[PDB]
Amino acid sequence: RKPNIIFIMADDLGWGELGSYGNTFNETPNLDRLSAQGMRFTQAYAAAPVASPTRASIMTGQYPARVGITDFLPEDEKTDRWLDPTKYVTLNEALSASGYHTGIVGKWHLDTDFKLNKGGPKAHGFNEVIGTESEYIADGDYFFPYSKIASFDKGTANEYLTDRQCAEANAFITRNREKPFFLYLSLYSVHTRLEAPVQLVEKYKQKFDQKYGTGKAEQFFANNVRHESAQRDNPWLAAMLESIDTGVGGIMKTLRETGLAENTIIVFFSDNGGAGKAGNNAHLRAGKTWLYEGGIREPLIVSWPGKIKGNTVNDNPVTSLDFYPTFLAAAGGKPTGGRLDGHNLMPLLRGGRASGRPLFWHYPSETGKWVNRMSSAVREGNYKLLEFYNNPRLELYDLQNDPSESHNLATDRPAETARLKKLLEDWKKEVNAEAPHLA
Amino acid sequence: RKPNIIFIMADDLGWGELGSYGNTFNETPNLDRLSAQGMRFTQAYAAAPVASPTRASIMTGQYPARVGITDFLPEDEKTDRWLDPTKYVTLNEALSASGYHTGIVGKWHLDTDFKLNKGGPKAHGFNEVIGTESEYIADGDYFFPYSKIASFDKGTANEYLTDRQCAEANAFITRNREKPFFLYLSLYSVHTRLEAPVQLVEKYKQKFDQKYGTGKAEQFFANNVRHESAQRDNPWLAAMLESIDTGVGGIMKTLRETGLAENTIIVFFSDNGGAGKAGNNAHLRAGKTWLYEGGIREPLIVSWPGKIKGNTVNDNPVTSLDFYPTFLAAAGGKPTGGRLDGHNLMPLLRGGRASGRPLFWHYPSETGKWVNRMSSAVREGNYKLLEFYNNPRLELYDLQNDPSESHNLATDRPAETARLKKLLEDWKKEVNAEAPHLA
Ligand SMILES: [Ca+2]
Ligand SMILES: [Ca+2]
Ligand SMILES: [Cl-]
Ligand SMILES: [Cl-]
Ligand SMILES: [Cl-]
Ligand code: NA
Ligand code: NA
Ligand code: NA
Ligand code: NA
Repeated sequence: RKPNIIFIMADDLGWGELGSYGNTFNETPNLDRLSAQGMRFTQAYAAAPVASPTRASIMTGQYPARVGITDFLPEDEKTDRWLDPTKYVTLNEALSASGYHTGIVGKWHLDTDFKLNKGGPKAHGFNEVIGTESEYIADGDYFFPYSKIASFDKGTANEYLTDRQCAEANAFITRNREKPFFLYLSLYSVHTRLEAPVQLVEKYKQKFDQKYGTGKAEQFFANNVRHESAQRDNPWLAAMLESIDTGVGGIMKTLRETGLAENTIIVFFSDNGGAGKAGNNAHLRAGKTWLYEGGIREPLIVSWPGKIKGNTVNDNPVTSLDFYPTFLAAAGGKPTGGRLDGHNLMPLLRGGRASGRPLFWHYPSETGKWVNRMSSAVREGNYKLLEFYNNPRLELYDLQNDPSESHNLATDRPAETARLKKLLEDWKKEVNAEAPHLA
Repeated sequence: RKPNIIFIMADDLGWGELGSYGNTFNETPNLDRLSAQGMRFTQAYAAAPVASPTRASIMTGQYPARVGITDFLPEDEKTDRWLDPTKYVTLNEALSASGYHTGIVGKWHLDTDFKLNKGGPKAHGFNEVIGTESEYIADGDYFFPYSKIASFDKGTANEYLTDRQCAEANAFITRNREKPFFLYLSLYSVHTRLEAPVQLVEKYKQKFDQKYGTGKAEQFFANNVRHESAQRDNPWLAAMLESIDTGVGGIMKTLRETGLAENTIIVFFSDNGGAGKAGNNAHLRAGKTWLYEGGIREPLIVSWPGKIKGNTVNDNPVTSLDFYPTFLAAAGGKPTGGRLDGHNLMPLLRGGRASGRPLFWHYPSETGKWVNRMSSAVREGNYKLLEFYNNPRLELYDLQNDPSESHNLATDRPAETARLKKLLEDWKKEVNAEAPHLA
């Protein structure tokens, strides 16, 4: 009776990348099909602009600002921060207490001490830990043998990581068919350095050329070892995204062949905005590491056949904080002691209206030290206030009339500015928001 | 009558590298000759364990902790810090006010905003700015065309940077022979990535093999793209250091051919300890980025024929703070308004005794974020207290009996511990020492 929950999170996948989100270059048929079988959110948010902090929001269901991880965890030597299993009842653990078998396939990025790994996925209670990082991922390795994933000791010659990751998801499904299960499918894709199988790269090179003219693929991308430019379409990103799409298809197949598709919930998400000179954030401002819409707005598709109406579009603000209470309602559990900063979305998923509760972000960039990106932000309705700390200033946008955040309203609407500043300052005190790292 | 001052600073050159400092592998004949013509210091210190902070101590003559630059300046986007010409009467400017023509050849690392460059060597008053960095140096480029030095628009095919730098020093000497001059010769060597001319590399490869056996050079160093290992002798470092040595020779020649060697002061120094898996810090603990002796103890040779007794060894603690008041005494000037944290060494250079005033370091690693290296330190006489902040603790060493800092005395000598802690805490308040960057 308790539904299976499959949470599929891409890495650094931008708002503008999916077919269902307006992209005519990339091919995401299976994710488009998931979109036509589910609810697509146009204003879904990561609770942070970067990997580790967003991933902490999901597993804790607490504001990154409260947890004290607001930026990516660097190598062991550069941080005293990690997610402590003795400090939080994590999402996997709450679903265990609801009778679920729990599993993670892939990226943790919530402990970078690989000597002890006291904050690793296993230490956090996961019943199955499949292909998690065994050292600092950095630029990664998408081809077997997988240099950041020791526990993938066996694999096929030149095996592509996304393909392995999704094969492990299918297997995990097959093996645990008899009982409720939570599968956290944490893709290493589409993280730089960009790498995909040869045939897929070729396909999107040929598709690039057919569009920008013969030889243009070679032109903008041997010269390109990192496969990056200011040109919107990226054949490497496309080819990596296709590999993800096929993987989502294979998971969708496995659910039918095993007869679980009826009572299995599928979520597709991304941990932060697309990376500059790589990802497509459509008309949204900036991207990864910024609190501008491009760094925090994410594709979100929730499928639950019968319970969620297919091919629906939802325009209400939601965030990565919401998954924890939503999965706990879906699994028939209550928040046992641990406080939660998100909201159950089941009502919204079933057709209900939104409460318009304010949403908060804090980026003091403790790890990147990006002084110009150091900021805090509040969204209430269509109004978004960002507070910047280097070059101190307040910026106000109406995301309805100005989704690209191109027209600052702060001086033209001072009453709304003052009102969102109050909510933001009160929040910063509530969560004991870390001061930004400046002179 | 006013002496010429030539300040030759190597980058990341360790205490254990020079012939005069015990090295039997590297060849430094000209620096050994400078050692036999001057005073060699065995306990000379950089005021900081890393580039930018030590270089600020020299140009300001103020504690890095006071200036607010205690760690290297990263790329523009990662910092709001720079050395502000409106905040400090810099060393070059104080010598200008004493009737000197001032010149810098090479590395600044006191502003990383290359868009405006409001804190660049020219903005700081240097009459001649020769081959300074035009973008973030990072791993550098020692072969013309010099990718980090735009203002070296002309040069010979495959020209080696250290050779160019020293040719510019000779020229600068020749051109400004008629008047007093200050030449700040800031070498990019021996900074990683390690690179030297082919013949010099070969020489030290052959010398490596002759010592560790045939083929061992190839063995420990194509496999080695960064030319680094745990083996003490490094043929790349040797070959780079030889290039520096020859350059010092060429400067020594030029002074005689132009008849200035009599009233020209030569200093050879290094900005911080040797880099791990690259530099030799002899028996000293750790290296670059640590306040252990290996990160802060530097070769120092001061030559001034007649005024300074040749082939002398001085065991009294000195630091990079001392150059500013020492050059100002040598040039007949007084500290005009600007406060100074160092001491005139002319008395010590002329045979006089040392006052044993305490010496201070503060490394909160604002840029590296090295949590285990985050510390503050005081030296008085032979006693050195380090205070560590990650894993909070006090460490006490007797540098006379324990120069390798292998035997912590803190619990065995609590009265001395308490006394140095007092001096260190009082100092931290005086300079408003930045809190380290932790959870
Ligand atoms: Ca990410
Ligand atoms: Ca240095
Ligand atoms: Cl360390
Ligand atoms: Cl800080
Ligand atoms: Cl920036
Ligand atoms: Na826990
Ligand atoms: Na590989
Ligand atoms: Na100045
Ligand atoms: Na070059």
